[PDB]
Amino acid sequence: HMYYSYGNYEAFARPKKPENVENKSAYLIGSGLASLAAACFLIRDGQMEGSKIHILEELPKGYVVRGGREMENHFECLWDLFRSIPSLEIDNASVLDEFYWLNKEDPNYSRCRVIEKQGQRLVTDGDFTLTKTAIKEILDLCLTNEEDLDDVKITDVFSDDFFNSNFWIYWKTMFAFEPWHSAMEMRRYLMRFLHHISGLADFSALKFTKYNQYESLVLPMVEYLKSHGVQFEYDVKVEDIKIDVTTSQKIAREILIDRNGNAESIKLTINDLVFVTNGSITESSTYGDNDTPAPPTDELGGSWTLWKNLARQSPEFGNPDKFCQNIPKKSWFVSATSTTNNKEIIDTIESICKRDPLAGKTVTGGIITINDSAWQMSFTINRQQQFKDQPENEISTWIYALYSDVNGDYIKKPITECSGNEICQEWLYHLGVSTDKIEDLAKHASNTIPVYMPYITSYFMTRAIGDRPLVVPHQSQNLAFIGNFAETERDTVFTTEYSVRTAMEAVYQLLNIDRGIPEVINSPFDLRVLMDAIYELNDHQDLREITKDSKMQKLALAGFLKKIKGTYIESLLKEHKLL
Amino acid sequence: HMYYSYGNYEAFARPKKPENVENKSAYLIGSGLASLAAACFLIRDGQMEGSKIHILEELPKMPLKGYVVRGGREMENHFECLWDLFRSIPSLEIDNASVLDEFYWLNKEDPNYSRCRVIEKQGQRLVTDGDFTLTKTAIKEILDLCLTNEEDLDDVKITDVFSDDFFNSNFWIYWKTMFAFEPWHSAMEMRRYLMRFLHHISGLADFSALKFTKYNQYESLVLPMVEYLKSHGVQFEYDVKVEDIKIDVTTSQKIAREILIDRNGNAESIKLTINDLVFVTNGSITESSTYGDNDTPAPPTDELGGSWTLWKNLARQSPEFGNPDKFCQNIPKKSWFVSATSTTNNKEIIDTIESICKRDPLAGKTVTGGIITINDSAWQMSFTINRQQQFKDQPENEISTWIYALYSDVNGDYIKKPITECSGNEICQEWLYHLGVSTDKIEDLAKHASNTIPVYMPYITSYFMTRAIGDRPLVVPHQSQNLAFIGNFAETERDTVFTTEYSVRTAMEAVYQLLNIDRGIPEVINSPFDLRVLMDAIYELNDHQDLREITKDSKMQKLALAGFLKKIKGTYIESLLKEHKLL
Repeated sequence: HMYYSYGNYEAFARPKKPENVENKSAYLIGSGLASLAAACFLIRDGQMEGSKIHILEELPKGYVVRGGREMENHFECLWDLFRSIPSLEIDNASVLDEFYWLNKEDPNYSRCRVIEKQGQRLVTDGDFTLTKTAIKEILDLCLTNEEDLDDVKITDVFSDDFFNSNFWIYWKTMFAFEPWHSAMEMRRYLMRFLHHISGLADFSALKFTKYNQYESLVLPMVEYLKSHGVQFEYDVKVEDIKIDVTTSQKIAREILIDRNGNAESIKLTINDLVFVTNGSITESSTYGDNDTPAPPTDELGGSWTLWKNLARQSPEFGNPDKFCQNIPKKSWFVSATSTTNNKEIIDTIESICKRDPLAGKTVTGGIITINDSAWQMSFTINRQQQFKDQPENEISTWIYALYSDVNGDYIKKPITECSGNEICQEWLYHLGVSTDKIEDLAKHASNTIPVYMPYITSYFMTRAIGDRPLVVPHQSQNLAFIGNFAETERDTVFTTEYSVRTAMEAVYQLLNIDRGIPEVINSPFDLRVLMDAIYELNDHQDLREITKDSKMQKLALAGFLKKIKGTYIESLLKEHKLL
Repeated sequence: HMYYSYGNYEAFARPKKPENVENKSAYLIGSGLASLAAACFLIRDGQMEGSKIHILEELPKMPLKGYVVRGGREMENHFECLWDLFRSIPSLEIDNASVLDEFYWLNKEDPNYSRCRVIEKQGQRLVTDGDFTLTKTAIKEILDLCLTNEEDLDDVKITDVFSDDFFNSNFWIYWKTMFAFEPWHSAMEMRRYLMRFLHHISGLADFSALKFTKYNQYESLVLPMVEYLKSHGVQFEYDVKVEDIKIDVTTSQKIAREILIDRNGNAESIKLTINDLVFVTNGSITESSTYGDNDTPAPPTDELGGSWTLWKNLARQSPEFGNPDKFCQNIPKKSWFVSATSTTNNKEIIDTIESICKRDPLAGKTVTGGIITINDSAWQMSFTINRQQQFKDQPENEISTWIYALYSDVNGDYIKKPITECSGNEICQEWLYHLGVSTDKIEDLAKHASNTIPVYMPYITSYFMTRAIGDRPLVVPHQSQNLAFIGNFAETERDTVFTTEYSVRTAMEAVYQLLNIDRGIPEVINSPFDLRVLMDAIYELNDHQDLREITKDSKMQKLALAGFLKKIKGTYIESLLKEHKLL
């Protein structure tokens, strides 16, 4: 009911109005990115009436920032969407226009990626330091079929050399991978972003919106949806969806909801579509303050309860317990936003990242990782300020720790027992600030808000094929699953692109929209990209240097070079620095 | 002064208004596709004032004896620059839709494909129609041509890189006729063609990758562009023959200073500053065209018109401006020269065509789906019938058939004369003979039941003449400040000439470079670098054979296959090879 494409013909073409869409409706369970994106596609490409689009939201109608909102040029579906969303900052421009010009005048890249020993730059910062053994494990994982990686951990496919490389430092912190996480997803990430392998260590491929995601992405979409008459319904808690799973069809029949404290039922026909964002990484989040830890919690909220209630109606609707249960207590739980106008802290950051944090341009250019921190802590300062109404002499630093059950190096407690100022203290210690100044700087010169998120690592938990429902399950007539717990080929979860892709594929499949959906970018199949990957993974070495200490490889290269000597193949390899 | 890109990010992004463009002007020499495309990019992306854009057209503000259709207007999905342009051009046929939208929907409603590609023996279908019949020697020659650096193919002919097996294959029949390649043409250009369209190799034999506009190109492409340009105030100036352009070539600059013209018979001069851009469509394949009618041949000619004279005048001002003589001189007399448009409402002719192409030519949908090649015709003649009618003023009971012949100095099989000596009706007679029409009816059906207009084009094969690097000027020559060359005689990497995409690409690259527009230009599609496309090509070129079938008759290959298959026996590589039918 859909097909994949690439290139400008399908990118620029508009689909015909889908058949019978005038008699159809749509219900979106949640107000997250994927739901908003699906509503936008329903308006723009489905041409469905806005009065027939119902966004069900459970909520009624210091600074806290969120990390992991990096973008790249090849977010193919996301840019298809946001070229149609008007900017709220520039007249007669799209969100993509604003994003595109901004990252041209202020291109992102890091001048200091890893620090250690209380503020010193890692001496090999920039290099991957992968042994030939570690490189082979990388390629061996990529050559493994995804079907053979059910429930396989990252530690099952990599050994000591890899986990000691600089590559693993960059990789695990920029993507928030834990050693026990899905090797299947690790493999997807390896192939998905291969075209940016030369920009991995210095973050030169990253692109950021001007403000936080809510200001720069959500609010423009909401304004677009509101200007098209989309129904935003609040105080709606979806408890279950009655689905008929027969030998021939899957049909959602009823949405069982609590609407403002009253038990209600939404009757559905085959023409009423339901889009379920199954699972949530932010559900059950708790907050502390400068003097209070964010209270740890294991509670299952509405999103996880609903997926469980859908999963007991068919195994084709996924297995939520693989993602929300048995999360190791070492996993990342706590993040913190530290806000300050203190010049000593701001100057300390400038001395490390080499940029004025208050200038309004790129600062750290992405996370700085403290390699020898017991918490495995990283921090980033985006373009300041990240909030429109924040004072111009303030910065807000985002901090997160990959290990939650280890005592800190300065605050000798696990991060889950730490207040905002205590997290700030441990961070300032690793910045190199004097231990006689750190306590007062955190307590009285800064405000740090910690957040405890039980499911923040849930996207990456070890999974088997079938644990995630297909975007449109087999024989589903009016039910779709979207978001980063839905299943689609090749693309990587924990990205905003995945939310937009699944939203797009859901709308196109359910309405049978006659336009191609852009395939995940073809970089793993591009010889030019694979050539660059070989060059970068070996830390800028020729094919001669790569094979110099291997008999079988040096022999095979010799016969290869003799065949390609006069040819376009050699010119290509030379152009990509492999010869 | 430009960069290449791919993907939706740069496709959907708009460039900032270029600096100081409000103080700049533009002159475009010609009214062909490239000139209009460059004017459209100047409006849309350069944001140059339309009143400051001047299109200089030589002819005053089609032969009256009959309809004339042009060939070589096939399109494909990966005309990346052309679709970038025409998504911005409003359709003249459909409200609230671009030229792309109309094109996109039409070719989905009525997808092009051929049900009869090659005929012989006066209307019988070729038995092996569909297969390439390429031997291992021929396939290896194709690969070895592609593995040859373009820098090593200066003036190399197609006959220099291929031997008997290839020229005896069905592949060469399909290839030489669909693209109008002659044996003495540029092997460098054939190499570009092989890699440029590799993603469509499975559709080469049945034309299933071709896409066509609803009407002839003037109606479907030119008029929508003209309406777009005129709605923005672009000046269309006629009766303007450009004789020369004075260019100051210095150590650090090349600046056009003066356009020497003949405006309505009066010698005139357009003074240029560095802020006045000049776009030259150097050379022309249609220049000096002559026309016959049903009773008169199109008179042969060797005359150079204004286009080739202008390029020659520019070429002697700098060696970086190309060598026009490589394309407009020494054209073999066997080369394709004559095309003919045969129009009829005769049921007998139309029924005969339907019996060959399997479709009703008057239904309004695809008819032949591309050219039908008459393989055993002495003229090496092909003909096509697009969706009918191709003209908005044409009667609904009429069809217009496009006919062309690759060999111009060989006696026909029924009209025993070279095509250059044949009137319109005589070309029609030879064509009707090869359709299987009874010889007792051919004369009456061609002379009285049909109207055929022959055209003689001395330079119709000029794009493909053997060339060396430097024969074509760069789109923007080194240090050129206000001068650009566009069209299918300008130089840009990888892309293939004799395509409408090449005209739009050069126009885009000229405007973007001269104005320093800060947006990516889509690279030529990356199919020769795509492992999935290369796997499909191996399968298709070997006529749908496994790697095991391909290597069964070999020792140095069956051995390597065994060792290769053992190393990949559980891996993602084997899955990919099975997915693309190589295993």
